[PDB]
Amino acid sequence: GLPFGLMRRELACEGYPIELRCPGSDVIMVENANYGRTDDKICDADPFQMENVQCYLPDAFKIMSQRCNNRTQCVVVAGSDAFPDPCPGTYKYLEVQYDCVPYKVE
Ligand SMILES: *[C@@H]1O[C@H](CO)[C@@H](O)[C@H](O)[C@H]1NC(C)=O
Ligand SMILES: C[C@@H]1O[C@@H](O)[C@H](O)[C@H](O)[C@H]1O
Repeated sequence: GLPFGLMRRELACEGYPIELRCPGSDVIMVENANYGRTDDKICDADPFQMENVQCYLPDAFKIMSQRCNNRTQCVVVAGSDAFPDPCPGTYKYLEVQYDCVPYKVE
């Protein structure tokens, strides 16, 4: 298990495509995800866009959930029309935590 061997997670800088992939024949199951900015050390951008570390967008979860739920892999633009606009002027990001489960029982 090269990774943490438990719960997968990806993060991407606003405006770029993000890609999720589940091992074997498992499928991605979005648990939690957000679009915005809650840290200033992620996606190194201009200081002015990195100043506000308080931006949340709950609905971002529904978007990724619908796009990656029950799928082995999914690609989405961490911005553009694919994500609303909660804090315009800040360099956001998209964080998604998910797990991979069998497409069937056991
Ligand atoms: C995923 O598949 C399971 C199969 O039982 C289903 O219950 C669930 O609603 C599906 N979710 C989505 C988003 O398709
Ligand atoms: C800093 C950047 O500014 C605009 O492009 C948008 O508001 C975008 O969501 C934000 O991340």
